[PDB]
Amino acid sequence: MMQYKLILNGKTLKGETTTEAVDAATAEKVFKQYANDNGVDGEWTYDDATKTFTVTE
Repeated sequence: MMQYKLILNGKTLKGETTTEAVDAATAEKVFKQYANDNGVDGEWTYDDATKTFTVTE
């Protein structure tokens, strides 16, 4: 049950993407760097209940 829709928080920036990783920790470095690559800094948010990762600025 790896997530399939990575939802980025953006006011005028919207999209989704999907990739594979070796494990959750390995995916963390990529996902956080991808938020940084968008000019988004903030705490990482996750809901196991829905299997989604959101960046709370």
